Amino acid sequence: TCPFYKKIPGTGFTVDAFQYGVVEGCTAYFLTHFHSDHYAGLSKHFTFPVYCSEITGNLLKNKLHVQEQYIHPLPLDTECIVNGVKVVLLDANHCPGAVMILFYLPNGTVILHTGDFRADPSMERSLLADQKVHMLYLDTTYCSPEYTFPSQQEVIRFAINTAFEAVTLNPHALVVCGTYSIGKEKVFLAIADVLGSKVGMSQEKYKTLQCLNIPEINSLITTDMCSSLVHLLPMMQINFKGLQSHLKKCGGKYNQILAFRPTGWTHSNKFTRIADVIPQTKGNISIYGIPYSEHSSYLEMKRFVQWLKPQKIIPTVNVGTWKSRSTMEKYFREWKLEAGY
Ligand code: NI
Repeated sequence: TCPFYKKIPGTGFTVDAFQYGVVEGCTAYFLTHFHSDHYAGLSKHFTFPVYCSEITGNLLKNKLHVQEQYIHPLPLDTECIVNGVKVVLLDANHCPGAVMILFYLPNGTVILHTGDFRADPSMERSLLADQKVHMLYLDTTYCSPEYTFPSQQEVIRFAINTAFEAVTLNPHALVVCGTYSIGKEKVFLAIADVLGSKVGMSQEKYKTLQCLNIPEINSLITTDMCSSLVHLLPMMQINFKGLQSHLKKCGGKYNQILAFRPTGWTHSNKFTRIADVIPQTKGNISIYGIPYSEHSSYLEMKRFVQWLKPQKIIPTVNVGTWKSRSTMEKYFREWKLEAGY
């Protein structure tokens, strides 16, 4: 049955709640972003209204075959009215099409659901600046102080410099990047741009990327693996057996693979700067795990909440153990005492 933290009090709304069948008293189902833990349960047979971004709606139509008449895309940064309640969709700095949702309840309560997000100071100048928030449904994925990671920009610098150096030393090397859902596209697109190549991939993944509006995408991506020296593969195939096999498939066009696995976090971060990261190597295959996160670090999350000053925080991640829940609640108290709200 539907958890309380997916239900918006005083409305008929739910958020990311499609795996529970027909939710009692739900008149409209919101979807924050196109990741499988959030959309689990949508299909061509769904006949309730779905509210989402333009990008997420392109993905619903094209990949899951949801019928057009049930998809209700909304523009960002725009006040809209849904079943008589004012709503606003805000950029979540997660994956393409990911949003936060602001709900303005008929009684005066204002609710922010972050969906999945990576908090950033740019958010402190959207429609959030203009009013108070009573309840915050918060993406608490990395809500512990051990989770520090670099900026996205520093990580992309590291990847571009590493790939450019490797291919300049050996023009017969291949670069591979792992993927398992939309998000983290900058990794592979920035590498391709510096090498003057397109990114080669499966027709299924190419279709997925064409759903996203990204400007100049016919320019960066392709299904012709032959013409490409950056290849995208399923994350599961990013290991020595998987990559030896792929290399066999390229018919002696290449003699070396350099592969990247963008991960959320790895405990190497507790003891290492980005500048200091090294690969795992076996034969002519090297694998780099890079800390490219699309979720807030602990410090970024803390800053967001101390700026917003919500009256109540409802975590949406790590809620399944008493120890995790208690840990998070202790941090929320610290943050409030330290900021004076
Ligand atoms: Ni997500």
